[PDB]
Amino acid sequence: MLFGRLTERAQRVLAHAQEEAIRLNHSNIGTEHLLLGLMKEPEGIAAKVLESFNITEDKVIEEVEKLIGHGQDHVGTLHYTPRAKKVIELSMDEARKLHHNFVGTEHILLGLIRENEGVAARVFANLDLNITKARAQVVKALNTPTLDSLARDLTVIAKDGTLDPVIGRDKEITRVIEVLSRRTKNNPVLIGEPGVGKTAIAEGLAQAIVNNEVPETLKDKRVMSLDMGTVGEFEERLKKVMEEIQQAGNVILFIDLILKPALARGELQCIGATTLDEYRKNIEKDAALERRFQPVQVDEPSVVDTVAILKGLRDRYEAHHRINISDEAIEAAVKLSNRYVSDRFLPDKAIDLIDEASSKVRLKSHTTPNNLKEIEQEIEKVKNEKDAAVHAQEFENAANLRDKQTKLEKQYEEAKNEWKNAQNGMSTSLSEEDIAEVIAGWTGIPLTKINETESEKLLSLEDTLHERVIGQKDAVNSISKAVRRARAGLKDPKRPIGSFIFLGPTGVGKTELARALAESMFGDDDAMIRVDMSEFMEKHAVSRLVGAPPGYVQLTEKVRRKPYSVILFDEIEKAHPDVFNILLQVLDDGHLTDTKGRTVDFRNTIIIMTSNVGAQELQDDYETIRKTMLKELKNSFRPEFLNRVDDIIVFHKLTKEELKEIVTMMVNKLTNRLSEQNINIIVTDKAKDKIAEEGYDPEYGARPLIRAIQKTIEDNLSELILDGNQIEGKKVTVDHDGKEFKYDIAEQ
Amino acid sequence: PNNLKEIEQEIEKVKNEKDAAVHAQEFENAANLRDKQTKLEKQYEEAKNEWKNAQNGMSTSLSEEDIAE
Amino acid sequence: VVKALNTPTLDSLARDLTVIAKDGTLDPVIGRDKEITRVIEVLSRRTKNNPVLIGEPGVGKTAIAEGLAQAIVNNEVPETLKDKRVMSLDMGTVGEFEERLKKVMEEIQQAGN
Amino acid sequence: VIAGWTGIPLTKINETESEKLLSLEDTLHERVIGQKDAVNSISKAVRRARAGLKDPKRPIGSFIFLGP
Ligand SMILES: Nc1ncnc2c1ncn2[C@@H]1O[C@H](COP(=O)(O)OP(=O)(O)OP(=O)(O)O)[C@@H](O)[C@H]1O
Ligand SMILES: Nc1ncnc2c1ncn2[C@@H]1O[C@H](COP(=O)(O)OP(=O)(O)OP(=O)(O)O)[C@@H](O)[C@H]1O
Ligand SMILES: Nc1ncnc2c1ncn2[C@@H]1O[C@H](COP(=O)(O)OP(=O)(O)O)[C@@H](O)[C@H]1O
Ligand SMILES: Nc1ncnc2c1ncn2[C@@H]1O[C@H](COP(=O)(O)OP(=O)(O)O)[C@@H](O)[C@H]1O
Repeated sequence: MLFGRLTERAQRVLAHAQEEAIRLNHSNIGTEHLLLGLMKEPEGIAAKVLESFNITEDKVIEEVEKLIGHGQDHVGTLHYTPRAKKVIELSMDEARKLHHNFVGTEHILLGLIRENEGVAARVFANLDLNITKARAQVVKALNTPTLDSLARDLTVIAKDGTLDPVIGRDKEITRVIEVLSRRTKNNPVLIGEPGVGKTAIAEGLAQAIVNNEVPETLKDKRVMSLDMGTVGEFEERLKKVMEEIQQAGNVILFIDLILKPALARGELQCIGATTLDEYRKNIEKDAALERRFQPVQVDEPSVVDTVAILKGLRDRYEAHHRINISDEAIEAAVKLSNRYVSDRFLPDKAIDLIDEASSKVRLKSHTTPNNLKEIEQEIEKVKNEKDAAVHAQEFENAANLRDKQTKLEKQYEEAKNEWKNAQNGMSTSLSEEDIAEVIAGWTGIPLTKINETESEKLLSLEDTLHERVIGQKDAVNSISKAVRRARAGLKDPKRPIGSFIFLGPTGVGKTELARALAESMFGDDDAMIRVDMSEFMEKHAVSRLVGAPPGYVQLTEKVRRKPYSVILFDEIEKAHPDVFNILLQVLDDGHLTDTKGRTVDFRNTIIIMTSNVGAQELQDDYETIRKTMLKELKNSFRPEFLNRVDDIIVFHKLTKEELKEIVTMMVNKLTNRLSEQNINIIVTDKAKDKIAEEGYDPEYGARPLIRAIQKTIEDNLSELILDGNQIEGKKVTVDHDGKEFKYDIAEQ
Repeated sequence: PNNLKEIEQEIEKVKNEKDAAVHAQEFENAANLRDKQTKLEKQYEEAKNEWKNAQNGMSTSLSEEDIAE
Repeated sequence: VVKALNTPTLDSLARDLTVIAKDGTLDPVIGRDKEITRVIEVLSRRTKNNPVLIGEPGVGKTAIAEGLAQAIVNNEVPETLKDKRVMSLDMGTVGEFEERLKKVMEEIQQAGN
Repeated sequence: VIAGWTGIPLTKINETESEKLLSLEDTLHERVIGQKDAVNSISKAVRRARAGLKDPKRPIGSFIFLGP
């Protein structure tokens, strides 16, 4: 209700303020332009207020010109400063306070004086005029009682317009008014999980009533909602509400779960709000309500709709915080909130993030630049000295103290004015850097990962994986090339990011490769959901990872809280055949449905299945090996299951030269953990060869290497550490002389 | 059909301007506003009557395209 | 040396913290350098501007508000949070009790600080 | 003062926590006689977590006892 409340006189003032920026060569419309535009319209009520206060027009211009400056500007893009919209926001509040229904020129002056931060506020402040003095100047110069008492009305709240408008839910309003206009099943039921928005749906329907948007069929109908917090003694009160509604003919009920006769005859047009879990348990089982309800699919809005909602609601937050918000930050905040936070859905997680970012930047910017603190301390100490001198009957020093205090106060006022002029001159825009800092503190993701543009991360994936998984270039290149095709858009959007089958000897590094891929993609090492197929052997176990059937009492619950995770399966060849039917659905459709009816998404998860089959054949070119291993893979698996796999990964055996690099990587990783003590650890080539043959076993792979390192290097290092900081800040060298392990202690 | 919305907005803004002028102790400008509001109400009534007469004159029949949609 | 030298209703059941902090009789709140900033950050938001201290009893929750009032005397709070008295409601005081909060909440809104 | 709240003898509180872990093998053998490998393995495994070689988030250690 912006243009609907402004009168003809206010539009002239706004036009004058807009045209003043062109003459003043200002690219932004500040609070000073509104004051100048108001003095050029001596026809409204505000003219008489300033006339009685001995305030002319020429004095205001010369007073406001000194505070402001002059500079270059651009052509067009004449927007409003964040401080300027606060006056417009306060004018409506002032109009509502005085029991008025219009926004004229008499409210612009009142709103300009309540800012206390812009250029216009100081002009009134310097003329011994405050809010209290100007408040009285304009004032002196100027039915169904049971239902309305046992429930909460909605049209009354929407009539005043004190809440944010419902923007972006236009699709559901049309469906609701379409269902309400039907003859049979004219009682829509809002179906959706708690967290996507269901109570606010009726608020949007009620808002359109005031705007005269509903047709004549839905014209002049009050919206009433019956809360569940007010409920044998309560049954005597509901018998009269239904009778009152029937006699009125215009009351619309809104419930969230006796009333079977009321709904069978079409007497009450109630709107349900029950979730899908209870809809199939308290409504579908009853035939009386099955023929009178129409479910409506209500879910969270898409990413594009959230950007529009935030753009529509941008003006509201730019006034309470007085921080300019650019378009680049709005589109980034929604993406960041949808990427990391996955517990409250949309769009409630996109407004609080930008609100916190704006509050943080306003708090950081609105501080003292080490200028007023010293002056305030000097004023305080001078006042204390004067107070001490007064009680000491020392009037000789008090004369000098009073003059010093007056000079300090004058300097403090000048410094505050010159400090606030600079702050008013500049603009505090919001960028993605501020939002990244706020979002980093909620999950713990390092700032170096959030600021990534998701452009160089995929290109350097081959180098990142080799840091933790050395060797096996064929396995790394295949997955790096297969994961980027789905992200670019070459693959079907509904299918998951990728599906792979790990084959080869046990203990070769499949789990380490999965952990490295998860850390390099999602930025977290613990963002992996490990599902062990060893426990899924009987038919009764298939109801565990998909959901417990009703009447009796995993994967779906875990994947919902972490939509960005790598699913890892162990021993996929040992599982119940019914599990493959569930698994194929994930790869084909992309989403599952549990017993509660809630649908989980799998478009942001990498499915990795590890099988031990074919290990006995390798131990007895990469393309030839893949072709030979493919024939034996379908012998015990479904012929059509392997067609849905993006690629087959075959690992190779670990040679003698590859084992030295594993020990080197382990030593380097151990060194990083001792960064707090500044310990340098270096291992010679002889020691790496000596320790490699101790745990050399093709059956276990690199597993025996950890035990040898922990029993050889760590055991001797721990004793030296616990000798009273013997090697604190020094260099430790490990060299094998041939018989035992020689540890030489040096300096750093 | 994008006919009565503008007339309703004009009537609303004229009523709001008259209400603002009443509290401003400016009765000279309110005389024209009252006549303008009366003329706008008469025009709105005529436009609504002629719009609903045309709707009553015609009939809407369902086709196979609507069922398919 | 001696010879040679307001909202009263709202404050009836609540104790003002800044009055106690002005004299400096209690120990200064030193150590909560990250909680006062978080509280003043949450209080400066358009939505969800009512922070709630969550923690087990024994880590310190009532004393957190003392530090917020302490910064008022030291001129550390910004202009938005300048000259605002903080009152703590006593839970041990409580139909009969419903008539007292209505008068307190009306005065709190009118005071604005 | 702190000894009077838990009953811990003063000889136990006043320790540098540097020689107690080093002499853990001798201390355990006083009350447990035999099976030197089990005592040595746990004595070497428990001192690595306190030194800092083990991740701070994980606990001090985990052991599985097997045998009669
Ligand atoms: N390419 C590699 N380079 C260095 N170390 C590796 C490599 N592959 C595996 N490792 C090491 O293997 C060790 C064992 O890892 P983990 O216990 O996850 O088993 P795995 O070898 O992946 O086998 P499995 O698939 O049978 O569980 C890890 O500590 C890791 O350091
Ligand atoms: N190596 C040992 N040195 C000294 N005493 C020992 C040793 N092993 C066992 N004991 C003593 O044996 C006694 C009998 O209990 P024991 O330790 O044999 O069984 P346990 O380990 O407690 O049995 P369970 O496995 O059934 O719980 C104990 O009081 C213990 O002092
Ligand atoms: N059209 C909309 N635009 C922006 N935010 C909305 C819209 N509709 C609902 N919301 C948000 O949803 C929240 C209320 O959700 P609620 O109705 O409680 O969900 P549920 O009914 O599932 O508990 C409000 O805080 C509001 O910000
Ligand atoms: N910043 C601080 N520095 C030192 N001590 C503090 C600080 N904040 C609180 N305390 C201690 O906490 C105690 C009060 O705890 P209290 O708030 O009553 O805990 P709870 O609210 O859980 O009962 C005081 O005795 C005080 O010594």
